[PDB]
Amino acid sequence: SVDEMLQKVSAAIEAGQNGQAVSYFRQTIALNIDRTEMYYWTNVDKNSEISSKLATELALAYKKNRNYDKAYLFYKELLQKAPNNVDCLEACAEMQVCRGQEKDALRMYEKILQLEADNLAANIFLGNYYYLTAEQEKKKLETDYKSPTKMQYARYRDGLSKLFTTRYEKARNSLQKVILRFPSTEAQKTLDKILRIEKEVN
Ligand SMILES: [Zn+2]
Ligand SMILES: [Zn+2]
Repeated sequence: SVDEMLQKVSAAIEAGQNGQAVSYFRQTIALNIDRTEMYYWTNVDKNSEISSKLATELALAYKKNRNYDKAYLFYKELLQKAPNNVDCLEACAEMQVCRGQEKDALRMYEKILQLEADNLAANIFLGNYYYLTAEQEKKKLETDYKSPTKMQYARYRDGLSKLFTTRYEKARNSLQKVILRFPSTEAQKTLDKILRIEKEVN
């Protein structure tokens, strides 16, 4: 039973054997994640070092189960203990993207860049975000134009220029920091496509 397993976790914590406490805690998540979650809120001392270990296991467990609401709750519980930790911010941001909170997820990634300019995780997401969002805007711009009048053609090419400097520029800035010291085929294949779109728009 899970209730018996949880007493071993409680005993291992009081005996100073944190290693086996986390091991039995991981096994209780497999048996019953709902009851284990309740044990964390009711019995675990939130001011101890072990608290963060137990919270991380529940966050990882809900993330694998596709329950993005619960995964966020626990990554947020970790984030309260260290608000400026880029790795803690990264974990919450990914769950907000999966839940559909696009705007709030965009904020957390931008906050990571403020704390660390060359952060690998934030620059990967944003580099792809701006490139993909600028690609759909470029298709909308071409579908409207493609009589025609040269005034409308001026407005068409100006849209391509404005969208490039505003959106594509931010995509390339993030993608260059990604391949600063760690090469990537996924990063370099996008940079040549941005370079291709640049010479067409002038
Ligand atoms: Zn991550
Ligand atoms: Zn760095």
